[PDB]
Amino acid sequence: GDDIYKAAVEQLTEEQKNEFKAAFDIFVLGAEDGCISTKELGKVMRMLGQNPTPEELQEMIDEVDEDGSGTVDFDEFLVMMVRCMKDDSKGAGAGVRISADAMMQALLGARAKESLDLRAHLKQVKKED
Ligand SMILES: Cc1cc2c(cc1F)OC[C@@H](NS(=O)(=O)c1cc(C(=O)N3CC(C)(C#N)C3)c(C)[nH]1)[C@H]2O
Ligand SMILES: [Ca+2]
Repeated sequence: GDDIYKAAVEQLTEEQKNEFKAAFDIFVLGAEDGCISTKELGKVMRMLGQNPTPEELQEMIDEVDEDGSGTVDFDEFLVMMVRCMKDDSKGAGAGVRISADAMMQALLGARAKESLDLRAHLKQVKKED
């Protein structure tokens, strides 16, 4: 998507990228093509307590899709986070949007030390374009 996203995604280090990589693993755990489809997408979101749809879920991935095959990979997933923090990609309205920290809350795990702390919740951004 927007260069601002890619710039940040690539800027991420091995540690930062790993934090998100894990979430992707559990997301596409035993997938058909190791990708995130509407099936796994909603199946994971609902876990948090959501009730999306097969027609709406497609809009999410489609918006965060690169090739437009109807799925999201790791490299693409990261872009969803960088943009999520900004909240520019999409907007709530369908009952309850999804946050990078939320969607991952189920993947990585309920407990968390980073999210818990306020300082380790979110850092500034330097995307001078
Ligand atoms: C493949 C993937 C992609 C996305 C994921 C996780 C993923 F697994 O979470 C974040 C999402 N962006 S979003 O702006 O939150 C966002 C919410 C919505 C929406 O219509 N609903 C909120 C809802 C789930 C409820 N109740 C229904 C849309 C279209 N975009 C999107 O980037
Ligand atoms: Ca795809």
